Amino acid sequence: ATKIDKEACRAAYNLVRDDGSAVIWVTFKYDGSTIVPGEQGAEYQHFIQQCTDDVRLFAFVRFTTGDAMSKRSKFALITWIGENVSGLQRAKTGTDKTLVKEVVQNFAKEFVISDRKELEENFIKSELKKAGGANYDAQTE
Repeated sequence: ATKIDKEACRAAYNLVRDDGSAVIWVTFKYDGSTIVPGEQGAEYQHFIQQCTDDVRLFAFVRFTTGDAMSKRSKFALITWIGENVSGLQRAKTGTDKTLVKEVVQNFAKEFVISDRKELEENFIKSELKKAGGANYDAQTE
C-alpha cells in the first residue's frame, strides 16, 4: 500500500543540492498512498509552524558548516511525528523511514523528533555539527 515516489523524492533532492537558490529545506509527505516532497523554502519558520504535534510526516534539510576556513555542506533527515499519530500512522513512520533510507543513498544524519525545540533549526544543526560530542550543549548555540 505504502509507496515512495523516486521521481518526486529525487526532484526535491536535486533542488536542495543547489546552494544558489533560496531553498535549504524541503518537506516529505504522502498523498493518498504515495510519498512526495513538499514545501521548499529558505525560511525554516514555515517548517516549525507546519510541523505541529498533530500528524506524522518526513523532512529533509541541509546545513553548511563553514566560516571562511572550511565551507562544507551536510545532509539531515528529520522525521516529525506529532502526538496525534494513530496506530496505523505510528507503524507507518518506521516503514516509511525504510523507504526513504533506500531513496537517499548519500546522507549524513537521520533521526526522529517529537518536540518543536528538538526539531528546531539550532537543534538539527547541532547534531550535524557535533556528530559525536561530549553532550556539551545547553542553549543549542
